[PDB]
Amino acid sequence: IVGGYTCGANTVPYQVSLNSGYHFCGGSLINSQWVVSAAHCYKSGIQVRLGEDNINVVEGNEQFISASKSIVHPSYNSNTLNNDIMLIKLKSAASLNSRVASISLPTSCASAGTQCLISGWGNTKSSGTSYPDVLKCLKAPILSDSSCKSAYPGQITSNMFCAGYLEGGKDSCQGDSGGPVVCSGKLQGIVSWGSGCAQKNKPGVYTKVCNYVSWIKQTIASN
Repeated sequence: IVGGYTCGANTVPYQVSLNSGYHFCGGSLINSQWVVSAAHCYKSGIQVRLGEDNINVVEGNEQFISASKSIVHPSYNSNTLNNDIMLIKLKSAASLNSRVASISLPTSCASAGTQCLISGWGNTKSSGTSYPDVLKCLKAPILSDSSCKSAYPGQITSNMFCAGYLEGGKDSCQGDSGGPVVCSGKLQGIVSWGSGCAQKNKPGVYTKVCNYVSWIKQTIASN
């Protein structure tokens, strides 16, 4: 997260870290057994880390649970990042508490201008590299689809939306991928892609979760 703020320990209790010997992506707990992330975060041997603040220090509220299965969206296209969504099942159910909590799925899209919370452990610099140990947060508004498509001509599908600031300086970044965009108490987005980070007229692009709720519910119920 570039241009954000320190969230505060466990203030985003649905935020998970995906770990394969190191943090590599975020995700969101949607029920005690299931995490949603980005398809481009797929790999084998994922351990889900819940209740994290400092990802480098055991602080006492963590749950580390291996994934039993990963399901990439059937239509995921790694060339265009269309349908950049995947589900991860926990080998054992997470223990829900004040610091480990699920985030509700949306019933409809969110309007342009709605304020959202984006979070993750990704790079905090727009030109250099500096990775934080504690969770970072950003309030960012949903941008109009027209401004999103104007910024990325030929590359935005109906399964993507933009959020952030056209003036630059505030954006998600590498290492935030797969993490949440939450608006009005619902998981509206997944950190997906963008042109650099926090650059002018190149806002963050996010998977449009509301388009996938039917697939999420059917897939979880069958797996």
